[PDB]
Amino acid sequence: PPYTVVYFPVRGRCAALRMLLADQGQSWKEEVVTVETWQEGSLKASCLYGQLPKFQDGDLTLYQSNTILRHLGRTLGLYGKDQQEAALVDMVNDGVEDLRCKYISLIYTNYEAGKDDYVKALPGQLKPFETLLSQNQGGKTFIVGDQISFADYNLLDLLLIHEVLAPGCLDAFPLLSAYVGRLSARPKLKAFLASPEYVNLPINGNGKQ
Amino acid sequence: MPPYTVVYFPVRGRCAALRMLLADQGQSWKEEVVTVETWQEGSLKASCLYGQLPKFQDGDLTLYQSNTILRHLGRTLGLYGKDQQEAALVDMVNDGVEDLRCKYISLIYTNYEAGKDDYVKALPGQLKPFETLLSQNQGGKTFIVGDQISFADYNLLDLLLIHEVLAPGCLDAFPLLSAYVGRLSARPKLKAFLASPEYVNLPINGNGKQ
Ligand SMILES: N[C@@H](CCC(=O)N[C@@H](CSN=O)C(=O)NCC(=O)[O-])C(=O)[O-]
Ligand SMILES: N[C@@H](CCC(=O)N[C@@H](CSN=O)C(=O)NCC(=O)[O-])C(=O)[O-]
Ligand SMILES: [Ca+2]
Repeated sequence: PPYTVVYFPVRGRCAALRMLLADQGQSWKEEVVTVETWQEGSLKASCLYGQLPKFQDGDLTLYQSNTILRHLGRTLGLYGKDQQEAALVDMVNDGVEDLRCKYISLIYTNYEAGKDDYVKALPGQLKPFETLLSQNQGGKTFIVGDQISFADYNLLDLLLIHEVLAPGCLDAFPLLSAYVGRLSARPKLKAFLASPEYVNLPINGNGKQ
Repeated sequence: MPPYTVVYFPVRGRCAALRMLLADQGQSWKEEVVTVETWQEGSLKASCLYGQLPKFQDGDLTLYQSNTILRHLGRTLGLYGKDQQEAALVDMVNDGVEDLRCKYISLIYTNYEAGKDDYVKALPGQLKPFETLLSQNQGGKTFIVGDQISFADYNLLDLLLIHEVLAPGCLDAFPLLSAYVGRLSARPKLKAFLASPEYVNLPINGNGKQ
């Protein structure tokens, strides 16, 4: 550290890493980039892939939401106990990313006409995570192993935003439901999730959720 | 017999990079081929974590997700940077490669006819970041990150190779990426693999488009 998050005024792809930093008692600065400033062109041109989030860890500058998650996971010890668990953590995170991409596609490019098919396909997209929990200590701990990992924060956010998109989508999944309640009750995380810093930001940037 | 097993369709696709990595690192593995016919039966698909392939086995460890397999081999074979900082940079490159691969896959499988012209026009802007990364790493004379090969190099190399097939000459605007492809492709073990029937007789994608 110190840490700096450069992003638009939305939860979006920074929600998970923010929950991670908060829950881990880490301090960070938020560099809010408005759409007007972004349309100016300067910042965008300076970004490796022309996109945000941009992240600063001391003299290290990173791009890509999952790179930031993996970096924090690596440096803060939120990546499993060994190589085998690290691979499982990646497997979970990549699955979370795949569904997040589908969610993003729906939200920004086909909300009106595609929501119905998306919601109907949702149960089948969520079950893999319920299954993973079922195979790990009866789903009483974390998504991988017995310690929290960066994938837990990413999965938690994925679940929270889907409950908004399709209320009750976790009702058929007891382990996932209990998991969300358990993680959300962690002291620092609970405080962060209740803060206006989180609550007063829209999930996405187009007013849809 | 070998500790590694690759379960995939009869295409290069999302297994091309990990196969190059394994071959170039002198590792032995088994290929278990899944026909579209067997896939349509449904049993295997239902048994896959996210209902998709590739599926990878390392002893009794069963993995899914192409990038998870790349990171796993990167971790276990020492192709993930020399320190924590490099590891993050390697991830940054791989995520960038994955982003473009996703766009490539979308074009190939869902909008080849009507979307190819636009895709090729936007291609230079999508490749530039990698040229930039090379330019900032020892003049682009070594690898994408640091002075040692990483799993991201194999993924990037594949990305570049398939784009040369899609848009011949697309690397003429990028001297470092061009020399990079030639240099890595010339690595003895990789060169042999790339020229072998095991690689050549497999199509890039599964729908006949490239
Ligand atoms: N693979 C990247 C994607 C980053 C991204 O999509 N950034 C968007 C905002 S979040 N959208 O769902 C962005 O910077 N958009 C502005 C632009 O692309 O000009 C990542 O950070 O995970
Ligand atoms: N994020 C996953 C994607 C895996 C994937 O898309 N697998 C396809 C074949 S490769 N397609 O570009 C697959 O299993 N398709 C069959 C199906 O989806 O029923 C990965 O392994 O990177
Ligand atoms: Ca830990």
